[PDB]
Amino acid sequence: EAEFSVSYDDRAIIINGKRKILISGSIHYPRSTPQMWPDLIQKAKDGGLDVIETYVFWNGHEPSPGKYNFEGRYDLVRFIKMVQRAGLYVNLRIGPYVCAEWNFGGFPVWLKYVPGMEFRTNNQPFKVAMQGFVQKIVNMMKSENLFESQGGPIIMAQIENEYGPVEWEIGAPGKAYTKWAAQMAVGLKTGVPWIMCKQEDAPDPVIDTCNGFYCEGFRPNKPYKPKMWTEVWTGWYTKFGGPIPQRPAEDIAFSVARFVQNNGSFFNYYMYHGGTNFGRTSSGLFIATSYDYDAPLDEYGLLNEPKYGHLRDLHKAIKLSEPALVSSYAAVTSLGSNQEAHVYRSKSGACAAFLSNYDSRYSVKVTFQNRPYNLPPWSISILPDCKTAVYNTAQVNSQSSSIKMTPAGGGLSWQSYNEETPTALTANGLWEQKNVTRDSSDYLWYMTNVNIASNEGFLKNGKDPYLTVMSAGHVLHVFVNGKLSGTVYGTLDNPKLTYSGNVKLRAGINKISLLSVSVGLPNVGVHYDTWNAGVLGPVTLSGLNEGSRNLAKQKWSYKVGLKGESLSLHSLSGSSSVEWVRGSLMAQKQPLTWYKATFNAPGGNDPLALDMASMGKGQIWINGEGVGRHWPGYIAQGDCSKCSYAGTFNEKKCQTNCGQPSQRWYHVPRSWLKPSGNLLVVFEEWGGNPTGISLVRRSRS
Ligand SMILES: *[C@@H]1O[C@H](CO)[C@@H](O[C@@H]2O[C@H](CO)[C@@H](O)[C@H](O)[C@H]2NC(C)=O)[C@H](O)[C@H]1NC(C)=O
Ligand SMILES: *[C@@H]1O[C@H](CO)[C@@H](O)[C@H](O)[C@H]1NC(C)=O
Ligand SMILES: NC(=[NH2+])NCCC[C@H](N)C(=O)O
Ligand SMILES: [Cl-]
Ligand SMILES: [Cl-]
Ligand SMILES: [Cl-]
Ligand SMILES: [Cl-]
Repeated sequence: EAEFSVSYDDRAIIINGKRKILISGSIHYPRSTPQMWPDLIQKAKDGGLDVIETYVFWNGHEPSPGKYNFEGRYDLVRFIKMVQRAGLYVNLRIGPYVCAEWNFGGFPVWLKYVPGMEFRTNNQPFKVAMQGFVQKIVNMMKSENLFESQGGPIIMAQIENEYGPVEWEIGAPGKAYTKWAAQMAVGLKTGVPWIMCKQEDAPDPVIDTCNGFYCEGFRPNKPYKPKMWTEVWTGWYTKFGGPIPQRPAEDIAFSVARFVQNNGSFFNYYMYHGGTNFGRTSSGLFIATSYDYDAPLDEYGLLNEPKYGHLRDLHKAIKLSEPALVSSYAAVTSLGSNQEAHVYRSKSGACAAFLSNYDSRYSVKVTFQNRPYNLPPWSISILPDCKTAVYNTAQVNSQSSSIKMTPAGGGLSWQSYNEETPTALTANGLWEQKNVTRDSSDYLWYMTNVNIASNEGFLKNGKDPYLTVMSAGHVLHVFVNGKLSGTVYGTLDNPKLTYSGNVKLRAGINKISLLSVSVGLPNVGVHYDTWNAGVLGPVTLSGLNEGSRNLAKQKWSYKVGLKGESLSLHSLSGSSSVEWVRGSLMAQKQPLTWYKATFNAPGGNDPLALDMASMGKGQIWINGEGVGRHWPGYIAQGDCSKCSYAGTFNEKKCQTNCGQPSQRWYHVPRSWLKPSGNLLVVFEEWGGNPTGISLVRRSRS
């Protein structure tokens, strides 16, 4: 007989023979640093979590076919072992489609270009690659007994991610792929359950699970499977150009209690720590570098009060109730028009009760077992012994905290290095951007010649012809004869672009150079991997004798990435290899400019950020390591109004920061610094003043 095991029944996941009501939170290992992990995990433990949930990030682990990375913050095994050291379990969401507001949904970009490839359907090249990667991860975990069946922390794993809605659209090949994925995963023999989220048709023995702001009405697809909520959304993601979304602690607590009172036995906060999209292969399409998510642990790892403590107290109440929860089922008694008691009374006498008020506007005082309980609107009281309420989801006993970002160390000494604008790797017509760059850089130059006859009407009348450039996105800079004519940029929902303007041209050869920029790759949507980036046109020049010229129907030239990228200006060795501009000649408010400075690490233990308010858009490195994209120049658009915790939440309900830079502060991990001589390199795409950049220390108070 196995010493350790995981099974399940209609009531719960069963660990080493005992039913458990499992409290879980998401922490994505590459969204923080190995130095942070033990602290984050400890905070989760102290916050009442039994489980840490994480995706596996394929694109990070396999940057080219058969070449793997498990180093640094991609050391998945190290992360899993740290969770185990804290006495927590793991839900390993392998995918390898993970969505996750993460570049290309987790797929390596090279995968797209394998002959005969089609993503997320019953496609042979896809299935071979997917099976190979999932098998590799499973075998890595098994090699060190990391599944609970072997004494390790992993108690379940997920195959795919929210595939149900994809099948709905693509039909039978989707049904066939689902069946294949489930049987393939189960056949890897992990010794523990497999799950699929948002997958009503998940075949036995896979447990299908629920995601959302609320999941109280969800039931799995067989009565002998437990009821599990894989993503309790704790807020929403921040997009560049969007506001900062919040979700009230009282509403999260209500949603969790609503699920647990209805036989729910596993729930996981997405995110518990959200963290940061470091570098340039992390963020999904238009996703901000901050992945804060209004999580119980903020981007920097600090306690987000009062949410952290309010959920901590909810968890204590659930723990007090657990012996009753696992030895009975929820029995409903009506209390009033929109009020109920869900009671868990065991054969032995243990009793826990949940008293609910679903009215979003009014308080109701109910009588339960001869005692009065007042229930604020949209709240649930928990009585772990059916006698005394120890917690109510709308009564927050934790003190709130606000953010302070305090400058530290003052201003730095800057040097600059200019990018050049290249001019007319060629083609007759326009190529899609991912195809050309393979996502090796955000930047692709599209270049062409425009010949102008001496007899053009506009030349003799002193007017300018009219240029229209249409692009699939995501940012476009239009240069005409070496001069920037305009910049256009999209939104997450609409990344496509149109530049249109009068442009000055002369007799003979004119140069048009387009700098096309991606800002993370799409990560969700049926066939999202087929969506274009870059300039596919139409591209037209009107106001000519001929009428309008189709500029797509001529020779185009291509240049992948920036000169500074080729030179590795982000690194100490690369930046030191060239001479930079110093002194009063420092480039100011100039597009396509690299900046560098050296700084000493601030003392103490407060988390750190760069204040980038004086800058525009680009990328940041510290000691050669990518801090992430900056885009303070993208002002937050949306509706920001007072919200109440009460009533059905949606991601736009409690938005803040409207009309302000969508992200101003950029997280710098402490462990990336040395005491002295830290190299800071900023590529500035749009234009800024580097003198305004400072380090800040973050505190909560
Ligand atoms: C918790 O689960 C129990 C047991 O499945 C549910 O009670 C059963 O409900 C089904 C209908 O779905 C009935 O056919 C059974 O007769 C019920 N059994 C018992 C012992 O009452 C119960 O509905 C669930 N609780 C809630 C509130 O969802
Ligand atoms: C992709 O680039 C190749 C050259 O490698 C070219 O043959 C093809 O037409 C391009 N397709 C698109 C859609 O850009
Ligand atoms: N307010 C609600 N309970 N809405 C229904 C939630 C649906 C749930 N998230 C699901 O996907 O099945
Ligand atoms: Cl996760
Ligand atoms: Cl790292
Ligand atoms: Cl097994
Ligand atoms: Cl760190």
